[PDB]
Amino acid sequence: TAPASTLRFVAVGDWGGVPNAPFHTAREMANAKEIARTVQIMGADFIMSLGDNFYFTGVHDANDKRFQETFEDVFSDRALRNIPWYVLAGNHDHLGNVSAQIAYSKISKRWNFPSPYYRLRFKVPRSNITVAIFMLDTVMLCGNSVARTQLSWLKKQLAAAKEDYVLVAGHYPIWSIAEHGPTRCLVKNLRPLLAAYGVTAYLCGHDHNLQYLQDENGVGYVLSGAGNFMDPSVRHQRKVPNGYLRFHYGSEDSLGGFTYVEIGSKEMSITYVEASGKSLFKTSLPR
Ligand SMILES: *[C@@H]1O[C@H](CO)[C@@H](O)[C@H](O)[C@H]1NC(C)=O
Ligand SMILES: [Fe+3]
Ligand SMILES: [Fe+3]
Repeated sequence: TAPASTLRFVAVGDWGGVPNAPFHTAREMANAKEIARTVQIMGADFIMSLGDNFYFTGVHDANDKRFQETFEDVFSDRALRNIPWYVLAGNHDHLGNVSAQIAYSKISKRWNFPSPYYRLRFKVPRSNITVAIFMLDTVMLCGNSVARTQLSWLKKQLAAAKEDYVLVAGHYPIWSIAEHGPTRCLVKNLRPLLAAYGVTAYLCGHDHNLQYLQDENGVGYVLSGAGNFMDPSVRHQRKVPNGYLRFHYGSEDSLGGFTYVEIGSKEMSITYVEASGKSLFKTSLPR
Protein backbone atom coordinates (compact mmCIF):
# COMPACT_ATOMS: atom_id res chain seq x y z
CA THR A 1 0.00 0.00 0.00
CA ALA A 2 1.90 3.02 -1.37
CA PRO A 3 0.45 6.12 -3.15
CA ALA A 4 2.38 5.16 -6.33
CA SER A 5 0.52 6.03 -9.55
CA THR A 6 1.74 2.88 -11.29
CA LEU A 7 0.31 -0.47 -12.41
CA ARG A 8 1.91 -2.98 -10.05
CA PHE A 9 1.82 -6.77 -9.81
CA VAL A 10 3.85 -9.76 -8.72
CA ALA A 11 4.63 -12.50 -11.23
CA VAL A 12 5.33 -15.99 -9.84
CA GLY A 13 5.62 -19.27 -11.66
CA ASP A 14 5.99 -22.92 -10.81
CA TRP A 15 4.56 -23.04 -7.26
CA GLY A 16 2.61 -25.81 -5.49
CA GLY A 17 4.08 -28.98 -3.99
CA VAL A 18 1.26 -31.51 -4.53
CA PRO A 19 0.51 -34.33 -4.69
CA ASN A 20 1.06 -35.69 -1.19
CA ALA A 21 0.74 -33.90 2.14
CA PRO A 22 0.79 -31.05 2.39
CA PHE A 23 0.33 -29.16 -0.89
CA HIS A 24 3.33 -27.00 -0.08
CA THR A 25 7.12 -27.07 0.15
CA ALA A 26 9.31 -25.08 2.53
CA ARG A 27 9.85 -22.83 -0.47
CA GLU A 28 6.29 -22.22 -1.61
CA MET A 29 5.50 -21.19 1.95
CA ALA A 30 8.54 -18.84 1.95
CA ASN A 31 7.49 -17.14 -1.28
CA ALA A 32 3.90 -16.92 -0.03
CA LYS A 33 5.10 -15.08 3.08
CA GLU A 34 7.35 -12.73 1.09
CA ILE A 35 4.87 -12.06 -1.72
CA ALA A 36 2.49 -11.15 1.08
CA ARG A 37 4.90 -8.69 2.71
CA THR A 38 6.15 -7.27 -0.58
CA VAL A 39 2.55 -6.30 -1.37
CA GLN A 40 1.94 -4.80 2.13
CA ILE A 41 4.81 -2.43 1.55
CA MET A 42 4.74 -1.74 -2.22
CA GLY A 43 1.14 -2.80 -2.84
CA ALA A 44 0.03 -4.88 -5.82
CA ASP A 45 -2.88 -4.62 -8.29
CA PHE A 46 -2.81 -8.29 -9.22
CA ILE A 47 -0.74 -11.44 -9.35
CA MET A 48 -0.09 -13.63 -12.39
CA SER A 49 0.83 -17.27 -12.01
CA LEU A 50 3.23 -18.23 -14.79
CA GLY A 51 2.48 -21.95 -14.77
CA ASP A 52 2.80 -25.30 -13.04
CA ASN A 53 -0.01 -24.28 -10.63
CA PHE A 54 -0.35 -27.70 -8.88
CA TYR A 55 2.94 -29.41 -9.61
CA PHE A 56 2.75 -33.01 -10.68
CA THR A 57 -0.67 -33.37 -12.26
CA GLY A 58 -2.80 -30.27 -12.04
CA VAL A 59 -6.28 -30.90 -10.63
CA HIS A 60 -8.86 -33.74 -11.04
CA ASP A 61 -12.31 -32.40 -10.27
CA ALA A 62 -13.28 -29.34 -12.19
CA ASN A 63 -13.07 -26.76 -9.43
CA ASP A 64 -13.79 -29.32 -6.72
CA LYS A 65 -10.28 -30.76 -6.68
CA ARG A 66 -9.03 -30.31 -3.10
CA PHE A 67 -5.66 -28.93 -4.27
CA GLN A 68 -7.32 -25.75 -5.59
CA GLU A 69 -7.78 -25.23 -1.86
CA THR A 70 -4.36 -25.88 -0.39
CA PHE A 71 -3.17 -23.06 -2.76
CA GLU A 72 -5.89 -20.83 -1.29
CA ASP A 73 -4.52 -21.90 2.10
CA VAL A 74 -0.84 -21.36 1.23
CA PHE A 75 -1.45 -17.83 -0.04
CA SER A 76 -3.49 -17.06 3.05
CA ASP A 77 -2.43 -13.78 4.68
CA ARG A 78 -4.55 -10.65 5.17
CA ALA A 79 -2.15 -8.82 2.83
CA LEU A 80 -3.03 -11.00 -0.18
CA ARG A 81 -6.48 -11.62 1.32
CA ASN A 82 -7.97 -9.59 -1.53
CA ILE A 83 -5.48 -9.42 -4.43
CA PRO A 84 -6.71 -10.56 -7.91
CA TRP A 85 -4.84 -13.47 -9.52
CA TYR A 86 -4.46 -14.03 -13.27
CA VAL A 87 -3.53 -17.65 -13.95
CA LEU A 88 -1.72 -19.47 -16.77
CA ALA A 89 -1.58 -23.05 -17.92
CA GLY A 90 1.77 -24.71 -17.25
CA ASN A 91 2.89 -28.12 -18.58
CA HIS A 92 2.02 -29.98 -15.38
CA ASP A 93 -1.40 -28.37 -15.34
CA HIS A 94 -1.96 -29.99 -18.74
CA LEU A 95 -1.36 -33.43 -17.24
CA GLY A 96 -4.62 -32.75 -15.39
CA ASN A 97 -7.97 -31.08 -16.12
CA VAL A 98 -7.16 -27.55 -17.29
CA SER A 99 -10.81 -26.70 -17.93
CA ALA A 100 -10.98 -27.36 -14.19
CA GLN A 101 -8.70 -24.50 -13.23
CA ILE A 102 -10.51 -22.32 -15.76
CA ALA A 103 -13.92 -23.02 -14.22
CA TYR A 104 -12.40 -22.66 -10.75
CA SER A 105 -12.58 -18.93 -11.37
CA LYS A 106 -16.29 -19.32 -10.57
CA ILE A 107 -15.67 -20.79 -7.11
CA SER A 108 -12.98 -18.23 -6.19
CA LYS A 109 -13.30 -14.50 -6.79
CA ARG A 110 -9.54 -13.93 -6.65
CA TRP A 111 -8.85 -16.76 -9.07
CA ASN A 112 -9.11 -15.51 -12.65
CA PHE A 113 -8.69 -17.96 -15.51
CA PRO A 114 -11.26 -17.33 -18.31
CA SER A 115 -9.55 -19.29 -21.11
CA PRO A 116 -6.27 -21.22 -21.60
CA TYR A 117 -5.10 -18.03 -23.28
CA TYR A 118 -6.74 -14.61 -23.08
CA ARG A 119 -6.27 -10.84 -23.20
CA LEU A 120 -6.06 -8.64 -20.11
CA ARG A 121 -6.24 -4.84 -20.24
CA PHE A 122 -5.12 -2.49 -17.50
CA LYS A 123 -4.47 1.23 -17.09
CA VAL A 124 -1.95 3.28 -15.11
CA PRO A 125 -3.47 5.74 -12.59
CA ARG A 126 -2.02 8.35 -14.96
CA SER A 127 -4.85 7.67 -17.41
CA ASN A 128 -3.68 7.72 -21.04
CA ILE A 129 -1.00 5.10 -20.29
CA THR A 130 -2.75 1.77 -20.83
CA VAL A 131 -1.23 -1.69 -20.81
CA ALA A 132 -2.25 -4.87 -22.63
CA ILE A 133 -1.34 -8.32 -21.31
CA PHE A 134 -1.61 -11.44 -23.49
CA MET A 135 -1.78 -14.64 -21.47
CA LEU A 136 -1.03 -17.61 -23.73
CA ASP A 137 -1.06 -21.37 -23.42
CA THR A 138 2.36 -22.66 -24.42
CA VAL A 139 1.56 -26.36 -24.25
CA MET A 140 -1.22 -25.65 -26.75
CA LEU A 141 1.05 -23.42 -28.84
CA CYS A 142 4.03 -25.85 -28.86
CA GLY A 143 4.91 -29.34 -27.69
CA ASN A 144 8.70 -29.48 -26.96
CA SER A 145 9.87 -30.55 -23.48
CA VAL A 146 -3.84 -27.78 -30.50
CA ALA A 147 -3.74 -24.02 -31.04
CA ARG A 148 -2.93 -22.95 -34.59
CA THR A 149 -5.64 -20.34 -34.13
CA GLN A 150 -4.06 -19.18 -30.87
CA LEU A 151 -0.89 -18.24 -32.73
CA SER A 152 -3.14 -16.73 -35.40
CA TRP A 153 -5.14 -14.98 -32.67
CA LEU A 154 -2.09 -13.35 -31.07
CA LYS A 155 -1.08 -12.09 -34.54
CA LYS A 156 -4.29 -10.12 -35.13
CA GLN A 157 -4.36 -9.07 -31.47
CA LEU A 158 -0.82 -7.67 -31.39
CA ALA A 159 -1.29 -6.16 -34.84
CA ALA A 160 -4.51 -4.51 -33.68
CA ALA A 161 -3.57 -3.55 -30.11
CA LYS A 162 -3.05 0.19 -29.59
CA GLU A 163 -2.24 0.22 -25.87
CA ASP A 164 0.89 2.03 -24.70
CA TYR A 165 2.49 -1.14 -23.39
CA VAL A 166 2.15 -4.75 -24.50
CA LEU A 167 3.29 -7.68 -22.39
CA VAL A 168 3.10 -11.37 -23.33
CA ALA A 169 3.38 -14.30 -20.94
CA GLY A 170 3.27 -18.09 -21.26
CA HIS A 171 4.77 -21.03 -19.38
CA TYR A 172 7.55 -22.22 -21.68
CA PRO A 173 10.66 -20.03 -22.14
CA ILE A 174 11.65 -18.50 -25.47
CA TRP A 175 15.13 -17.70 -24.14
CA SER A 176 16.57 -19.41 -21.01
CA ILE A 177 19.93 -20.83 -20.03
CA ALA A 178 18.56 -23.16 -17.34
CA GLU A 179 17.67 -26.89 -17.40
CA HIS A 180 14.95 -26.82 -20.05
CA GLY A 181 16.41 -23.99 -22.10
CA PRO A 182 15.01 -22.16 -25.15
CA THR A 183 11.92 -23.81 -26.57
CA ARG A 184 12.38 -24.33 -30.30
CA CYS A 185 8.76 -23.70 -31.36
CA LEU A 186 8.51 -20.44 -29.36
CA VAL A 187 11.85 -19.15 -30.63
CA LYS A 188 10.50 -19.84 -34.12
CA ASN A 189 6.81 -18.89 -33.88
CA LEU A 190 6.55 -16.42 -31.00
CA ARG A 191 9.89 -14.55 -30.77
CA PRO A 192 9.39 -13.02 -34.23
CA LEU A 193 6.04 -11.56 -33.11
CA LEU A 194 7.38 -9.58 -30.14
CA ALA A 195 9.91 -7.29 -31.82
CA ALA A 196 7.60 -7.31 -34.85
CA TYR A 197 4.74 -5.47 -33.15
CA GLY A 198 6.80 -3.99 -30.35
CA VAL A 199 6.02 -6.16 -27.32
CA THR A 200 7.80 -4.71 -24.32
CA ALA A 201 8.66 -8.08 -22.83
CA TYR A 202 7.94 -11.76 -22.46
CA LEU A 203 7.37 -13.19 -18.98
CA CYS A 204 7.52 -16.95 -18.37
CA GLY A 205 8.48 -19.68 -15.94
CA HIS A 206 9.08 -23.40 -16.43
CA ASP A 207 12.80 -23.24 -15.62
CA HIS A 208 12.92 -23.33 -11.81
CA ASN A 209 14.95 -20.17 -11.28
CA LEU A 210 15.19 -16.41 -11.73
CA GLN A 211 16.54 -14.69 -14.83
CA TYR A 212 16.30 -11.59 -16.97
CA LEU A 213 17.42 -11.65 -20.60
CA GLN A 214 17.21 -8.98 -23.28
CA ASP A 215 17.68 -9.24 -27.05
CA GLU A 216 19.31 -6.66 -29.31
CA ASN A 217 15.83 -5.35 -30.11
CA GLY A 218 15.08 -4.18 -26.58
CA VAL A 219 12.40 -6.81 -26.02
CA GLY A 220 13.03 -8.03 -22.49
CA TYR A 221 12.86 -11.60 -21.25
CA VAL A 222 11.55 -12.05 -17.71
CA LEU A 223 11.86 -15.66 -16.52
CA SER A 224 10.52 -15.86 -12.98
CA GLY A 225 9.44 -19.40 -12.24
CA ALA A 226 10.92 -20.14 -8.84
CA GLY A 227 8.07 -20.19 -6.36
CA ASN A 228 8.32 -23.87 -5.41
CA PHE A 229 11.52 -25.26 -6.91
CA MET A 230 15.08 -24.05 -7.49
CA ASP A 231 17.36 -25.40 -10.26
CA PRO A 232 21.09 -24.37 -10.44
CA SER A 233 21.44 -25.65 -14.02
CA VAL A 234 22.67 -23.59 -16.93
CA ARG A 235 23.08 -26.48 -19.39
CA HIS A 236 21.71 -24.11 -22.03
CA GLN A 237 23.98 -21.08 -21.60
CA ARG A 238 25.41 -22.02 -24.96
CA LYS A 239 21.92 -22.09 -26.56
CA VAL A 240 21.30 -18.40 -25.73
CA PRO A 241 22.99 -15.87 -28.11
CA ASN A 242 25.65 -14.09 -26.05
CA GLY A 243 24.63 -10.78 -24.53
CA TYR A 244 21.02 -11.80 -23.87
CA LEU A 245 21.69 -13.00 -20.31
CA ARG A 246 21.81 -10.00 -17.94
CA PHE A 247 20.80 -11.71 -14.74
CA HIS A 248 20.43 -15.24 -13.42
CA TYR A 249 19.83 -16.77 -10.01
CA GLY A 250 19.11 -20.41 -9.28
CA SER A 251 21.29 -21.43 -6.34
CA GLU A 252 20.62 -24.68 -4.50
CA ASP A 253 20.67 -23.28 -0.94
CA SER A 254 18.14 -20.55 -1.75
CA LEU A 255 14.41 -20.77 -1.11
CA GLY A 256 12.08 -19.24 -3.64
CA GLY A 257 12.21 -15.94 -5.47
CA PHE A 258 9.88 -14.02 -7.78
CA THR A 259 9.46 -10.74 -9.70
CA TYR A 260 7.75 -7.41 -8.98
CA VAL A 261 6.67 -5.23 -11.93
CA GLU A 262 5.69 -1.58 -11.92
CA ILE A 263 4.61 0.12 -15.16
CA GLY A 264 4.34 3.89 -15.05
CA SER A 265 3.86 6.79 -17.45
CA LYS A 266 7.47 6.55 -18.62
CA GLU A 267 8.91 3.08 -18.04
CA MET A 268 8.24 -0.49 -16.94
CA SER A 269 10.36 -1.76 -14.06
CA ILE A 270 11.22 -5.36 -13.16
CA THR A 271 12.86 -5.90 -9.80
CA TYR A 272 13.66 -9.51 -8.84
CA VAL A 273 12.96 -10.34 -5.20
CA GLU A 274 14.33 -13.45 -3.51
CA ALA A 275 12.10 -15.29 -1.06
CA SER A 276 14.26 -13.82 1.74
CA GLY A 277 13.21 -10.25 0.97
CA LYS A 278 16.41 -8.93 -0.62
CA SER A 279 16.05 -7.28 -4.01
CA LEU A 280 18.78 -9.04 -6.00
CA PHE A 281 18.32 -7.47 -9.46
CA LYS A 282 16.43 -4.62 -11.07
CA THR A 283 16.19 -3.05 -14.52
CA SER A 284 13.62 -0.98 -16.39
CA LEU A 285 12.25 -1.03 -19.92
CA PRO A 286 11.37 2.02 -22.03
CA ARG A 287 7.83 2.82 -23.18
C1 LIG B 1 -12.96 -30.96 -16.19
O1 LIG B 1 -13.55 -29.78 -15.67
C2 LIG B 1 -14.86 -29.50 -16.21
C3 LIG B 1 -15.22 -28.09 -15.78
O2 LIG B 1 -16.09 -28.06 -14.65
C4 LIG B 1 -15.86 -30.56 -15.71
O3 LIG B 1 -17.19 -30.28 -16.16
C5 LIG B 1 -15.41 -31.96 -16.15
O4 LIG B 1 -16.13 -32.96 -15.40
C6 LIG B 1 -13.88 -32.20 -16.01
N1 LIG B 1 -13.56 -33.18 -17.02
C7 LIG B 1 -12.94 -34.31 -16.71
C8 LIG B 1 -12.72 -35.25 -17.87
O5 LIG B 1 -12.56 -34.60 -15.57
FE1 LIG C 1 7.02 -26.34 -16.33
FE1 LIG D 1 8.13 -26.32 -13.43
